[PDB]
Amino acid sequence: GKLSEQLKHCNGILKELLSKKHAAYAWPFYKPVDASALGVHDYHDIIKHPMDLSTVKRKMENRDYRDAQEFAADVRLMFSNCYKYNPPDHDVVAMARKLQDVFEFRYAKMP
Ligand SMILES: C=CC[C@@H](C(=O)OC(C)(C)C)[C@@H]1N=C(c2ccc(Cl)cc2)c2cc(OC)ccc2-n2c(C)nnc21
Ligand SMILES: C[C@H](O)COC[C@H](C)O
Ligand SMILES: [Cl-]
Repeated sequence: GKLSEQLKHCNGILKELLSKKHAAYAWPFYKPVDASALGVHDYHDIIKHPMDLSTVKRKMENRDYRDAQEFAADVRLMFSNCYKYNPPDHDVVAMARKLQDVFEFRYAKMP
């Protein structure tokens, strides 16, 4: 079935977040955190609800989101996990802030 008009706008935002023009700051958010691979053995004790853009994309393809609010809560959860785990001066936090600016300004243009 066809996404609602608001969910079409959300899918457009998601495609933009995954696109080459934002890759320089978006790439850490592309796939789930692999805590063992990165050596962050406390990650799952601190972050109880992991989220990333590939998971948001699978949920949109599977029609899991029933409205725009549910989609936005997942994208914001992904940024909040980054702000919770890392110190505020970390390089990856600066990248999160820049991608979140892209997201919030386009989300605000919702039909
Ligand atoms: C989860 C690990 C904490 C954080 C970190 O210190 O990672 C390292 C690898 C130990 C430096 C890590 N930094 C990064 C990170 C650190 C510096 C720069 Cl310039 C870019 C991303 C990170 C890297 C990844 O590579 C596949 C995946 C997820 C990353 N991420 C996210 C999302 N949130 N925090 C991070
Ligand atoms: C940088 C804050 O964590 C998120 O700011 C969003 C604003 C639209 O730039
Ligand atoms: Cl929210």
